[PDB]
Amino acid sequence: AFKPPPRPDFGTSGRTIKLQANFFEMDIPKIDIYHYELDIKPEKCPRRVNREIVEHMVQHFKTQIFGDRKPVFDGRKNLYTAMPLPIGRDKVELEVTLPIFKVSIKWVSCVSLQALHDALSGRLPSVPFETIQALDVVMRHLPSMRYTPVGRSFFTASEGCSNPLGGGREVWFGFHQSVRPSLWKMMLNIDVSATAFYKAQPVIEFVCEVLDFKSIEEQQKPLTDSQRVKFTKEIKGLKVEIKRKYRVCNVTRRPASHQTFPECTVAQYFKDRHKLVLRYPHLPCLQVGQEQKHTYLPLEVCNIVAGQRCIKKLTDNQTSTMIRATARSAPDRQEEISKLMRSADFNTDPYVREFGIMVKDEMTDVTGRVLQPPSILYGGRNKAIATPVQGVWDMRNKQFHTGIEIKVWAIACFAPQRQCTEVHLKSFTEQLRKISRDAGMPIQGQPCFCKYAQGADSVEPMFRHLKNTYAGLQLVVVILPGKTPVYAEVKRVGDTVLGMATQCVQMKNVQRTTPQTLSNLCLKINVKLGGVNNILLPQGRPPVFQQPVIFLGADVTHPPAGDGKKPSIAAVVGSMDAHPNRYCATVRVQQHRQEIIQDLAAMVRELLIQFYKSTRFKPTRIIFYRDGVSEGQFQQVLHHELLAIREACIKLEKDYQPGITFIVVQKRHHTRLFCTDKNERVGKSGNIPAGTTVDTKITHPTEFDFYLCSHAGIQGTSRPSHYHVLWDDNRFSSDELQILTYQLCHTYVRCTRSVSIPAPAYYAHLVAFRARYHLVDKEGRDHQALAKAVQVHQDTLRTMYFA
RNA sequence: UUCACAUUGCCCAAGUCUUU
RNA sequence: CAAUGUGA
Ligand SMILES: [Mg+2]
Ligand SMILES: [Mg+2]
Ligand SMILES: [Mg+2]
Repeated sequence: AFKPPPRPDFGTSGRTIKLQANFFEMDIPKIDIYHYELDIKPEKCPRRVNREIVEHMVQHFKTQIFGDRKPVFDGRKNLYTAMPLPIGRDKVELEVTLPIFKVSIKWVSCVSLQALHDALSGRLPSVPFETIQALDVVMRHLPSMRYTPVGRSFFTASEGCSNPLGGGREVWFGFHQSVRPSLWKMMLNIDVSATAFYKAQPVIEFVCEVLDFKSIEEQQKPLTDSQRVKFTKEIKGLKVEIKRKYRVCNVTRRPASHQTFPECTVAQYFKDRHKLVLRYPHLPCLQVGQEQKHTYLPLEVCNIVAGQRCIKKLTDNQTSTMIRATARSAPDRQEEISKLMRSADFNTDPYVREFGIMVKDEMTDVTGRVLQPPSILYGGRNKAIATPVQGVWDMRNKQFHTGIEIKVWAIACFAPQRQCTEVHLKSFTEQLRKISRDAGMPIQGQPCFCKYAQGADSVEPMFRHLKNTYAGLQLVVVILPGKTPVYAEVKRVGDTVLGMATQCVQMKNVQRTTPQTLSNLCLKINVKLGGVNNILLPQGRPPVFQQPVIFLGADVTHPPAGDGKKPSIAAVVGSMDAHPNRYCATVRVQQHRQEIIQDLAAMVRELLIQFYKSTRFKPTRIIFYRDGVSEGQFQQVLHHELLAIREACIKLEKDYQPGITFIVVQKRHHTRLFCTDKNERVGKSGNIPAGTTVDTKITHPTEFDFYLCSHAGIQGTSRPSHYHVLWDDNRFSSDELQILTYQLCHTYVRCTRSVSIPAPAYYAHLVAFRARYHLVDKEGRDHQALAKAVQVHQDTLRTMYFA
C-alpha cells in the first residue's frame, strides 16, 4: 500500500515519431556537497529578505568563513556549498547588518551526488529526494534574487516593450524551471509563461488608469464616493514606496488638505516637516502600515512598488488582451523556449559554475509512438463503424448504439418572447427532430407543453406542474437568454429537488441552428435519457475486458484563488457496463483545499453496488484514474485512497479482493512535446498527432509512467497528459495500459473526438463542476448544509445528469 | 447554457516583516 | 465550470 511498482517493460505498439521535449540535459559532478542549517532571528522575514541577509553575510564574512566559496541558499534554513566551510561541525553565531540580524550556521550533512547517479542508473532502488532538492536550490539561487519568483517560475518586466492591460496592470513574461530525474540524465525542465503584474508607476498614474482618466486634471474636485470606493478596492493590500516601503490598508475619506492626524492636517504636515507643497490636495491619502494607527501618505509622494503579482481576477477586457499577448502555436512556443535557453545561459551562472553543473542548450530528442485509435461502433440497422483520423470522427450516416425514443417532452423558454419567438421555437424543434431521427433517437412528436416564463421564481412551480401533470415525461428542454441565475435554479430543481432530466440551450442556438450544434446537443440528450451513444469495437479492446472490470475516475476541485472558506469538492464516477460507456456519479463536499478524497470508501462502495445492480457481475479488477495529484502528494494520496478502495471491497464482502490499478492523471504539468520534423506538425497549431505516446528518455528512471497526448491539438500547444501508475495488482504491460488509456479517451459521450484525458476522469470534473453550480451563493451544521446541497434526487442518482 | 482544444483560476509549490 | 480566444 506504499511503494509504486517498477516499470514492467517498454511499450512497442504504434509507428515511431521523432519528438523534442522542453527538457534540457544536465551534467552533474560526482562529488559530495555540504548542507548547513541556518537560523535567522528574527524569523518572520519574507523569503526574499532572508536571501538578502545571507548575501550580505557571505560577502561580509568572506574573510573568516567564505574564501572563494559561493554558497547557495533556499531562503529559509538550507545552505549548500561545493567545498567544505572551515566551520567544522560547530555552530557559529554571526551578526549581520542589513541596509540587524543574528545568524547561526550549523552543519547538518553531506549530500552525495554520486548516489544520485547510481539511483538514475537504477542501481539504487530509489531517488534521493534531498539530493534533488539540493540541485534545485543551486539552480534557483540567482534567479530568485534577480527575478520575481512565483511558484516554480520566475518573472521579469520585458526589456524594450510594454504589455499594458489597463487598470494599472501589465503582462510580465517569465519561465518555469524545475530539476527532474529521468531514465537518461538529470533534466532541467524549462517552459515559458506569462502573468499579470502591477506596473511600477506613480500612484497618481495608477489612480488615472483605474478611474479611466486621461490625466488627473480631469478630476477637478474630490472623488465621488463611487470613484473613491472603486480606487480603494484596487489599491488596498498593495505595497507602495515613497527608501520606505508600505502596504496600503485603506484610503482616507477626506482629502489631504483636510485629513488630520494627532492634531494636524496631512497637507500641512508635509509643508512644515518636508517643505513640500502638494499639488492635488483635493485627493485622498493612502493609509498604510497598522490599520489601527494613523500613517497617511498623499498619493503624490507614492509609487506602486515594482514586482507585485496581480492576484485578483482580470476583467474580461484584460483577459482578452492577455490571451492576445500570449497565445502561440506549438512551433512558436518551441522557438520561444529554445530562444530563452540560449539567452538564459545557465552555464555562466556563477553558482551553477561553483557546483560544476553544465546544462545543454538544446531540447532533448525523444522518440514517441503514435498509437492506433480504436474503431467506434454505432447502432441502428447498419451498425456503422467509425474510424478516428487525427483524433476526430463524426456521426454522419450513423445511429446511436442504443438510442432513446422520446415520446413525452416539454419546452420551457425563459428567454423573452420578443427575441425568442414562437417561430424560432417551432423552427428549432423541427430541426432538432430531423437531426434526432437521423441519429436514431427519434423525437416522435411535438412537445406536450411549451410555455414562456421569466425569472428564477418560476422554475420550481413550473417543474412541479410538469412532473405532476405529464406521465412518462422524459425531458424538459430549457431555453435561456444567455448568462442567468435561472440556469443554476434549473439544475437545483431538476437534479436535486425533483429528479427530472433537463437540457438547457442558449437562445442564440435556438434562433440560429446548425447541424453540428444540434447533433452535439443530441449526444447529450441521448445520454441523459439513458442511451448508449456508441461503444468501443468489442473485439478491438485490450484483454482486461475478458473479465468484469470497473473503471473509476476521481477528481477534487478546489475553490478559486483568494478564497478562504469554500469547500473543496470530491467527485468519483464508475463505469456501469462492459462497453464501457455508461457511468454513475458520487460527489462530496470536503475540507477547504484538501486534495485527499476524505469519503472515498463510501463513494466506491456506492459505485460497486450500482455496478453489480447494473451488470450482475462483481468486478475482478478496479482501474482508478485519479486526476490532478502532484508528485509531492503521491504517497499521502495513495496511502489514504488505496486503502479506502480496499476498505470499500472488504466491507462489501469477506475475501472480496479485486486487483486495483491506481493511476494518477496529470494534465497540468510543464512538459511539452514538439514534432522534430515539420511534416509531422498537424494543422494550423502545428501540434503532435493524437495518440503520441512517450515512455522513454524523459520519464521516471524506475517507476511506471508515460505521456499520452490523446487529443487533436486545435490551438496553442497541446498539453500531453501524464499517467503515473502508483499501484498495480493487475500487472499490466506498458502496451496494454497505454492502449487501454487511449481507448478510454474515445468513450467520452459529449463529442465524436478523442479527448485529452480518459472519459472517467473527464466525467469526474463535470460532476464536481455541477456540484459547484448546486452550491452557488450557498458556500458540522455547516457541513451538513453544504452536503445536502450537492446530494442529487433519488431518481437522479443512477443517471448521467452531469453530461 | 452544443462541443472540444488552448490561457488563467485548483493539491504540492509559491506567497506573508518594521514617523504620520 | 467561469472569463477569453481558436475551431467543428
Ligand atoms: Mg482536481
Ligand atoms: Mg504549502
Ligand atoms: Mg469557454
